[PDB]
Formats: sequence, C-alpha cells, structure tokens
Amino acid sequence: AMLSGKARAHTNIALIKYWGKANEEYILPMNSSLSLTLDAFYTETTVTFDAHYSEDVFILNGILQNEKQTKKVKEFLNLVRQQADCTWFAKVESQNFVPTAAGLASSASGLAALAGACNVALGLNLSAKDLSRLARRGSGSACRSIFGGFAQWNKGHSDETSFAENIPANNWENELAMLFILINDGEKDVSSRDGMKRTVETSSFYQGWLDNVEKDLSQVHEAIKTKDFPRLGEIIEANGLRMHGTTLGAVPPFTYWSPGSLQAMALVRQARAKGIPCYFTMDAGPNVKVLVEKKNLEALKTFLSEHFSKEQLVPAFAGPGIELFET
Amino acid sequence: AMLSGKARAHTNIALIKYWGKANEEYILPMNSSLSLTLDAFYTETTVTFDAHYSEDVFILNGILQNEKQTKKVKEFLNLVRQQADCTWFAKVESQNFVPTAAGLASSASGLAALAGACNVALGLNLSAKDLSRLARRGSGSACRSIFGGFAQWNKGHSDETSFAENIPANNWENELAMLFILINDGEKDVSSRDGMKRTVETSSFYQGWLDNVEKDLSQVHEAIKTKDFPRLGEIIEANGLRMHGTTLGAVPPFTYWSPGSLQAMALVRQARAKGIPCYFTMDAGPNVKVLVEKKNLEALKTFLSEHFSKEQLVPAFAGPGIELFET
Ligand SMILES: Nc1ncnc2c1ncn2[C@@H]1O[C@H](COP(=O)(O)OP(=O)(O)O)[C@@H](O)[C@H]1O
Ligand SMILES: Nc1ncnc2c1ncn2[C@@H]1O[C@H](COP(=O)(O)OP(=O)(O)O)[C@@H](O)[C@H]1O
Ligand SMILES: C[C@@](O)(CCOP(=O)(O)OP(=O)(O)O)CC(=O)O
Ligand SMILES: C[C@@](O)(CCOP(=O)(O)OP(=O)(O)O)CC(=O)O
Ligand code: BEF
Ligand code: BEF
Ligand SMILES: [Mg+2]
Ligand SMILES: [Mg+2]
Ligand SMILES: [Mg+2]
Ligand SMILES: [Mg+2]
Repeated sequence: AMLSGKARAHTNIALIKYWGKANEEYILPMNSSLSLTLDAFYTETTVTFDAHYSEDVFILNGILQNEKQTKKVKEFLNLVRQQADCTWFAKVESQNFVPTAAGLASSASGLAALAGACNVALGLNLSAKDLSRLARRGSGSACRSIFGGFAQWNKGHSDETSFAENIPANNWENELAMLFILINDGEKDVSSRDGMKRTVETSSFYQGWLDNVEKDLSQVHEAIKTKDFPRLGEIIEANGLRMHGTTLGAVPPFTYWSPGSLQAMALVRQARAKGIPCYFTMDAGPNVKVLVEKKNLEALKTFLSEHFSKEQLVPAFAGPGIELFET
Repeated sequence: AMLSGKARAHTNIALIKYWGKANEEYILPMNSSLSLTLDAFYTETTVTFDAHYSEDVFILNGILQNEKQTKKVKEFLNLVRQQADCTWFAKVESQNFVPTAAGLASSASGLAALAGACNVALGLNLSAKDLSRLARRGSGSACRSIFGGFAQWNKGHSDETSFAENIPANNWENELAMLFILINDGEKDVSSRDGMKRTVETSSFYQGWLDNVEKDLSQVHEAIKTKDFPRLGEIIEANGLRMHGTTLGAVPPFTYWSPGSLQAMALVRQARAKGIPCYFTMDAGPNVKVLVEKKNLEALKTFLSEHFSKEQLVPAFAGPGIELFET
C-alpha cells in the first residue's frame, strides 16, 4: 500500500519580479511576473506515500531535515493529501542541483519538483495549468518552473485563475544567457516569504512598485516581439532595482544586498560602458545575475574575472519545463 | 573702492534629510529638515568686491577654480549683488576644512561662509533669520549651518518663510557625537542638486518619502524633549535609509552607496547587537556617519578599527553657528 512518483524541475529567474502576496494562504500575488527557466540549476525529487509510514520525512541533499526545516514541506503535503483524500504519511527525498535559500530560486525548482512528484504518485493527472496552480501553493515562483523558456505568472484573482503559462518568443530565449555572480551561496537571513510580507505590510515604497509592474510587463512583451535586447535589459534592470528599493522603506528597513552585490552591479555598468550589452538583476539574496546575449558571454566572463574567481561565474541558458517520472 | 568681509561656517549633518526642491530657483524644499552642526569640519571664506576687478574669481584650497567650478559661486554672487545693487566683480578665496563634494556637507559650510562674508562686506546687517535665508539660495543645507547644535529648516512656502532656526535641547547635543567612516573622500559622480532633482521628477518612491517626513520630524522633537537616544537613533537611521531608497526608484535609478558603505552599515548593526547603541546615516555620497553617545565613542572606534584604519574614523561633536569677521 504505497504510491510513488518522481519529478525534475528547473529553476527560473524572474525578469519582472513577484514581490508580495495578496492572499497568503493560497499564495495569490499582488502583481503578475515573468521569468526565464534556466538549464544550469534544478531539483530532483521523489515522494513515497505509504500506509506504513509513521510521520512525514523530508531528506534534502542526503540530510534529514529537522522539524523547522520540514514545516513547509509538511504544509504542502497536507494540501495535496486533502486534495486527494489521502491519509498516508510521506517520504520526500530531494536533491538540489542549486544552492539552497540563497536567492537562486531553490524554492521554485524545489516546490515545482515536489508538486510534480506528488501529482504522479497520487495519480492526479494535472494539466500543465493545474500543475502550475498546485506548485504555486508551495512557492509562488514554483508555478513558473512548470514551463520552459519564458513564462508569465498571471496574478489572476483566485486559486483557479492564478497560474503561469509559457510565452512563445520565436526561440529568442535560445539566443540568451544569464551569468551568475556568486557572492555568497549561504542561506539568507530573511526568507523571500518573510521579506516580501514585511514589504507589503509596512513599506512606504510598495505602492510605487505596484504602480509600475504592468508597464514593465508590457515593455518586456514588446521587446520580446521585436527581439530588442537593450530594451529588455533596461526594463528588467530597473524592475530589479525597484523591487529592492521597496525593502529600504519597510519598517524596520532591510536590504538583501551585500558589499559584493554592489561591486558586481557597478562592474556590469562598466561592462556596458566598454561595449558589452549586459544588464543585472537580483533576487532575495546577495548574488547578482547578468543577462547577456550568448555572443557576448565569454567576453563578459573575462571582464568579470578581473574581480571574481572562475568558480564565482556560473553560466546558464534557457531551460526546460518540468519532467515527470513513474517509479 | 573695495568692500571686504570674512566668515567661518561649520558643516551640519541632516538627521531628517532635505531631499528635493519645490522651487529650484529659490531653493525652497519639498520637506522640512533637521540637522546637527558639527565642530570637526568647516569652511573659512573671504570675499573682496572691487571696482578694479575685471571678472569674478574663486580660489578654493589655493587652487583657481575653472569656469565650470565657478558657475555656482558666480550665481550666488549675482544674487547678492542684485540684492545690494552692487556692480563690482568679486574675489572669493575659500579653504575647506572638509573634503569637497564627497557627501560631507561642503556645500553647507561653503555657501554659509560665502553668504556670511558677503553680508559683512556689503554691510547687509542681516539677522540670523535673514542670513539663513540668503545662505539657502546658495545651497539648501547652508541655511542650517548659520546655527550651532540642533537646527531645523522649515520648508515654509516662499523666499520669506523658508529658513532655519536653532532647536534648544537642554544641551543634549553636547552629550552626542557623530563618527565619520570615510570610505571615499573623492568627488561624487551625482551632485546633491542633480540627484535630488532626478528623484523629485521621476522617482516612484518620492511620495513615500514625503508621506513620512513630518512624522519623523515630530518623533525627533519628542526624543529631544526626552533625551531618548535609542528612539532618536531609530528614527534617523530609517529616515536615511528611506531617502536613499528613493534613488533606486528614479528613472534611470542610481545609488550613492559603494561596497564599503554597506560594509560599514552592517558593522554598525553588529555594534548595536553587541551592546553599543549607535545608528548610521548617509548623505549624497558613500561615507557613513554614525551617531553615538560620547560615552560609547571610543568603544565604537575600537570595534570599527577591526575593519577600518584609524585615518578612516573621524569623530565630530556639536559645533558652533556662523562666525562673522571684519577685515
Ligand atoms: N528541494 C526542496 N524541496 C523542498 N523545499 C525546498 C527545496 N529547496 C528549497 N526548499 C525550501 O525553500 C526555502 C528557501 O526559499 P526562498 O527563501 O524562497 O529561497 P530561494 O531564493 O532559494 O528560493 C528553503 O529554506 C526550503 O524551505
Ligand atoms: N568653500 C566653498 N565655496 C563655494 N562653493 C563650494 C565650497 N565647497 C563646496 N562648494 C560647492 O559645493 C559643491 C558640492 O556640493 P554637494 O554636491 O552638495 O556636495 P557636499 O556633500 O560636499 O555638500 C562643490 O562642487 C562646489 O560647487
Ligand atoms: C525576489 C523573488 O525571487 C521572490 C521569489 O519569492 P518566492 O516565490 O521564493 O516566495 P514564496 O512564494 O513565499 O515561496 C522574485 C521572483 O522569483 O519572482
Ligand atoms: C543628502 C543631503 O545631504 C542633501 C543636501 O543637499 P544640498 O543642500 O547639498 O543641495 P543644494 O540645496 O542643491 O545645494 C541631505 C541634507 O543635507 O539635508
Ligand atoms: F529566488 Be529566491 F526566492 F530569492
Ligand atoms: F552633504 Be552633501 F550635500 F551630500
Ligand atoms: Mg525566485
Ligand atoms: Mg524562492
Ligand atoms: Mg549635506
Ligand atoms: Mg551639499
């Protein structure tokens, strides 16, 4: 009496950021977002539900996770169990091919892969739409890792209408790269979930953020239609800076930046001045991600090596949607 | 046929920031501000108007200033000349006992000292109120260096009503210190005047800034009434962070921070966690200024020496108002 399943999901990086929930229970976002799924980082997860298990068990990178580290996996497992009317405890075993809790979207690949493995094991036969919707309840960003290439999370207005979808771009995404500047792969002080909740509830800058998201999304859609890389870059760099500005208006204010983050952003501006078209974005952590055309990637790498070791510069290209597996 | 005068003015540091002009021509501010005048940094300036001069001449730290570097001194000189109906060119010779254009308020001490020297030479006999009003037209922050200790610039609504005044604090200001962490004493890329104009005109965060200034000013007045150092510190640290957040929402966005700025702010938070009550503020530049009680100043210095050389840590205490001199 056991049910099992397996999934691989890749990370994605938001070009237009999700920042702040309109509904915390269902993870419905205050604004829509738009991401690129990436080939270099991903999560592989298997789940076993079994009538003979005595408790939920979560093993991550071969390490048993403690109660605090398992509380959220357990919340997700409770959701999918009530959805299927399944009364069995489960065993989640996951491997992160990505640093955990470092602002590199391990929650997106991780909860997408768990949603996909649960969907298989409990035989939910979810459409891509509905798998995105379920992943969303584990981590907002996970609903976008269901898809490859460019994807857009439409905020919708309810559990039924908030989910992601692929953005066809005439394979423009295969002409692009994202170069990761790893400043610190440690676990962040302020989780994405806690930071954005603080911003929503207290930041005096949060209305400015919201007032600009839809304009940015449109500009990105028109730049994708016209394969305008500089215009894409200018929008997403400013969107990233705008999102991080909101945390300086929170009460108390905080920042995700470290000193190396600012050094890397200044260098990206220097690369641009010396003729390398490239543009930075950041997420909830100190690492800096640089959007650049494949043409210019080794150029950028060599420029950036003047201040960063080779191990600090990880390239990534467009990646695939979720892959489900029977076991 | 010559008229001469001399003045010394000290810098001040804004606890509640002036950021953005409501009237650029007269330098009337969008919000009121509150500063502490400091003993360690100052400017000494002499002016000579003389019928035999053939042009305005500005010498700063013994270096002749070129046209671009003199354009603003000339604007001020034109103002005071039209005010007095004086048709003579002038010679301004100034010494900055403070780094110039580095976010350490050289414009406040510098234009205050020029206003004071012009007032003497042309025999304007200005009250403190009216000397603050004239200094204001040279640099907003200069209207506060007319006074010592705590001072408040009331935004008013016109040239007649926008000016500063001393804030009596039962000599609380003599129990305080400001420790300067010098990250870079070079001249800034984005002048205070250009940066705040960019923020006013384009930043989506500028309304959040304005919506919080008066609350902060009141909290500072109540903390001064009750000599509540931790409450003073919490307000001014957040006010500083809020002001700098506005530049990340500008179009294009920019920051005054450098990597060392973030390192210093994180250390100040570490000093606080290890039992040293202290609080950081920043102005339009990368240097970090730390408010601390005199009791705790050597403690802070020793803590900060773990990452900064002794030459990078300049203490300053409450300072005096402007001093006028006949020549
Ligand atoms: N493979 C995984 N399976 C389950 N939960 C995961 C996995 N990887 C990460 N997480 C969860 O995501 C949290 C980090 O989320 P977040 O703060 O959004 O960081 P990140 O920037 O890596 O997404 C981890 O602390 C953990 O709770
Ligand atoms: N002693 C002085 N006399 C006249 N003008 C001065 C003097 N010191 C500084 N300034 C003016 O102030 C400008 C710097 O202003 P600002 O950008 O506000 O920098 P800061 O943070 O030093 O005030 C200088 O470039 C110069 O035009
Ligand atoms: C800055 C961001 O990376 C924040 C991601 O937030 P999460 O999706 O990680 O948070 P939860 O929905 O609470 O799981 C921007 C983005 O990924 O869209
Ligand atoms: C961040 C600040 O230091 C900005 C000072 O701006 P300035 O008064 O130097 O600018 P102008 O009025 O154009 O001469 C905050 C403050 O001093 O109040
Ligand atoms: F990608 Be993480 F959620 F900042
Ligand atoms: F004090 Be400066 F004008 F930033
Ligand atoms: Mg993410
Ligand atoms: Mg995440
Ligand atoms: Mg100043
Ligand atoms: Mg100034």
